[PDB]
Amino acid sequence: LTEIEHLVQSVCKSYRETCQLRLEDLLRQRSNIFSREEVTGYQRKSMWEMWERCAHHLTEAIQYVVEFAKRLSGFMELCQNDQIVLLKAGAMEVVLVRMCRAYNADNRTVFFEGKYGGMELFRALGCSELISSIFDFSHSLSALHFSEDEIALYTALVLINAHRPGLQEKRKVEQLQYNLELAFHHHLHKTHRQSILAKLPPKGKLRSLCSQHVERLQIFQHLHPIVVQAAFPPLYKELFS
Ligand SMILES: C[C@H](CCCC(C)(C)O)[C@H]1CC[C@H]2[C@@H]3CC=C4C[C@@H](O)CC[C@]4(C)[C@H]3CC[C@]12C
Ligand SMILES: Cc1cc2c(s1)c(-c1ccc(C(=O)O)cc1)nn2C(=O)c1c(Cl)cccc1Cl
Repeated sequence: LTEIEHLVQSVCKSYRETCQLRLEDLLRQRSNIFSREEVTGYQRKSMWEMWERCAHHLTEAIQYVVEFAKRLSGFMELCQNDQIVLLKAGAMEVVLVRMCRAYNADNRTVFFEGKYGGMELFRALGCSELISSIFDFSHSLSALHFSEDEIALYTALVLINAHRPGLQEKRKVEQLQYNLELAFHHHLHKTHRQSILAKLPPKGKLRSLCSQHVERLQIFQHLHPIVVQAAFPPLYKELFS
């Protein structure tokens, strides 16, 4: 078949092997919600304990996105500088997109440590405005009801972005980007789902939310640092250290 139909296939496979939580599991557990008492239990934890828990979960989620990127056709062929630039700009944007699969718009809950809970679970972090923004962004995306294949192709394009500042081989990121844009557009046409294009988040909004998120993470890491066994050291070193 066409290069483009094979690329649709390699991206969707990459996503399925690295999606971290299975959509069917997430959907099934929606009814499994934290009680008043369990919520109070989380709210009473120190900011230090809640940070340790949340940092760990976020680091693990980033590591699935790194593995996703490393399985995208052409990514490993980029110079290591460009692999770092794309993942440093993009990997947390992909996590915030992946969150919509684990988010229930009906009751504004997210799947966290085995059950669904609202943003007030995270009270002890003293991050309410930022956490509210992250929930609202997921609330936005949920209205699309992304298919597994749409989120695979969309999140590939979140990463493979030739406009990221600092790319050494910009022409080669463009070639990859053009093919992934064609794959996504082709797939939406084949599935009668072009309607989602007008509804995708403004790009500026994903960038500024995620930029705020990573700045807060870097402040917490500076105050109370957790240590990570880095899946991709060169990238980590430009984030931890
Ligand atoms: C919004 C809250 C709190 C963020 C706190 C802050 C601002 C200090 O980072 C975070 C904490 C843990 C996060 C989840 C961790 C892992 C996953 C799985 C991945 O497949 C999709 C995203 C998700 C559900 C994260 C969402 C954001 C969460 C709840
Ligand atoms: C754009 C990116 C943001 C971001 C990335 S990438 C990573 C990360 C993680 C692991 C690896 C690896 O190689 O295993 C590499 C990179 N952490 N991280 C954070 O914001 C972060 C998190 Cl999630 C938790 C605690 C502290 C911090 Cl600072």
